[PDB]
Amino acid sequence: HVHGQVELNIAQDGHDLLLEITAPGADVVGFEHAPQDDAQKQALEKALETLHHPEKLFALSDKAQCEKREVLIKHTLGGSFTAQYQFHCEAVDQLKQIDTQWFQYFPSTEKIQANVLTEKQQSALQLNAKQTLIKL
Ligand SMILES: [Zn+2]
Ligand SMILES: [Zn+2]
Ligand SMILES: [Zn+2]
Repeated sequence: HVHGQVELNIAQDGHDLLLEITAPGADVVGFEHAPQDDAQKQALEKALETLHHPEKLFALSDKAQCEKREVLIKHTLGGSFTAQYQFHCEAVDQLKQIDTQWFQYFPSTEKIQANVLTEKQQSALQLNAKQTLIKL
């Protein structure tokens, strides 16, 4: 649990695209404590509302016909967020890459450690706000 670091595990199995996020609360909300005031209350609500749009946090090509099947959000109060997302991509052959928008929604994240398991290969890469491409 390192502030500014986010864990990203992507699994691709047939039409199943599963992405899991482990993010410190400092990255997602801007602080890991109980909301002191209304500003912080809004920060938390904005975050939680953002976390249920993995289709905004991960740019999936329309051609891949990716539909959201699962949105799980776990907040543990330090403080941590786990999000687990499942897409069913009816043209998964056309999902060449994912362009993560994480750094745009949560700019206090500096690096994501991405693990990508597909039918063909495991691969790792470190992402930043400028290098957001994941190849499948
Ligand atoms: Zn929403
Ligand atoms: Zn912490
Ligand atoms: Zn299918």
